[PDB]
Amino acid sequence: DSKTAPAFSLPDLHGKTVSNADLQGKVTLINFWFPSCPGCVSEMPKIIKTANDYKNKNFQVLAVAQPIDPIESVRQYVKDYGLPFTVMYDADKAVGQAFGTQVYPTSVLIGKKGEILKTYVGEPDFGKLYQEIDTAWRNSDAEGHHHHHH
Repeated sequence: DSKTAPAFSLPDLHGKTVSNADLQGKVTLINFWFPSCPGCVSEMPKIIKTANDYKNKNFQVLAVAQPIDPIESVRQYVKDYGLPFTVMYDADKAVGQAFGTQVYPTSVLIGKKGEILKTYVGEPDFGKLYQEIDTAWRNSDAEGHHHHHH
């Protein structure tokens, strides 16, 4: 739930539970947002293509909407604009509180090991974001003690 991915099992808006085991092998962009977020102008079309493109690679995007707009209003966004990425509703805000963000919007980059790497706040620089996501590819192990057995 927090950074370095402590034990978490969170059911998304579809009712299915995502957990630590799912992060192992996939790189994940978890952004904390809300339907009425000004950052959606940048993030939304950006994330549509991002989650669609890297879907067939090994990358996944998880959009976490916290209690600013109603939970259904979040679903309105996901249903209407056909969001190809999984969205959650941080009702208790504990998952967002675990990461320690508080300021929104914010895109968090999760490595393939579970380290929880990068935190973009406000406007995520697309150029360095894509190159950094590519760096997430390039980063083969992310330190396995030079003898990967996990």
